Amino acid sequence: SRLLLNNGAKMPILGLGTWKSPPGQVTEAVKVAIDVGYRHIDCAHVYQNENEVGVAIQEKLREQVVKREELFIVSKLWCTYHEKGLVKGACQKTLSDLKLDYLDLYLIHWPTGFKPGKEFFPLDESGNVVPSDTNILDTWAAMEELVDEGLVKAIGISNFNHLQVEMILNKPGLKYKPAVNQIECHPYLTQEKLIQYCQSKGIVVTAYSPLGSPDRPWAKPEDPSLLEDPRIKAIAAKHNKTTAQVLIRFPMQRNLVVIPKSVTPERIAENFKVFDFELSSQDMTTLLSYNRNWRVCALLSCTSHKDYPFHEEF
Ligand SMILES: NC(=O)c1ccc[n+]([C@@H]2O[C@H](COP(=O)([O-])OP(=O)(O)OC[C@H]3O[C@@H](n4cnc5c(N)ncnc54)[C@H](OP(=O)(O)O)[C@@H]3O)[C@@H](O)[C@H]2O)c1
Repeated sequence: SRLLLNNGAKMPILGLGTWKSPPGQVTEAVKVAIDVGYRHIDCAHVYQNENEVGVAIQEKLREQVVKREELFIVSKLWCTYHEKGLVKGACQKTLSDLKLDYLDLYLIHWPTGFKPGKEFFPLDESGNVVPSDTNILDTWAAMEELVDEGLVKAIGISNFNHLQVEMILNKPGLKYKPAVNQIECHPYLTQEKLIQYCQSKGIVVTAYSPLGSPDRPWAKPEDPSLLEDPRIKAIAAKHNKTTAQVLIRFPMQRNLVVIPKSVTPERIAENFKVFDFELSSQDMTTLLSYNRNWRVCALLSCTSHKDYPFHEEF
């Protein structure tokens, strides 16, 4: 139910995601998740709902349903705060909203830095995203000093390709290794090379968008659906489970942490019932064979950023 991180701490293999969780529904969603047994919540400043997540975490701590040490709370540093001087301030804002005094894990959300300001995606007059001239190594040094300050227990990365991870691992004077690389992963984008790489380096991998992110704002307008894939429905029927429960169990058997998002009380409960069954090795191989290198999250407005992660093979 928990994986060991390089800092000695143990991270719950199942967590609740909160991207697209409306402020008016996420407090209830998080309260319900904690009642159901969830101990790991995935957050981010850019989701614009950390205040409302924090209300839920506070209510459950006050009720003594959980101790703080039992909870594993994750947030992420947005691209407009990559400058060395802004990193502490971004972290502190998140800590306020969440009403916590430390984070368990703090991630660099994307390797790309943007111009600092009030817009999450600052645009020029041609409407292109304005980059910062910062680099990955300077932002990492700022994250390291968050640990020395006691603001966060562990630091990691998100959406880094293997060369970008390499770059941090080879940093002269590297003090804290990345604990976690959080990346998109499901049967259509299986990530076998990047997962072999990080796992060889002792970096834990967290699978985001495990259900294919059916609610992502962008179109595909209609088209491909994991929850509705008839081959994946077959594997679920055979186990008397739902296809969502199969999609969540899949990354767990590859030793990944997984963070399905739901604001629906019955689905939050359904998504928790994945510890009591086992996919066969035949099932696992079959699901891996469905890979079609299809990304939900390609950050398409930054495709010419100097640090865009998805031009490399893995
Ligand atoms: N680091 C990154 O760049 C990054 C990027 C994307 C996502 N993430 C993290 O990963 C989390 C999960 O990814 P995601 O939000 O893209 O989507 P997801 O977890 O793949 O799917 C979310 C959608 O699936 C639905 N759903 C949940 N359980 C279901 C079930 N049992 N049966 C049928 N439908 C179900 C949800 O509906 P309802 O909510 O209506 O129930 C929601 O519409 C995010 O919230 C975020 O925390 C991180």
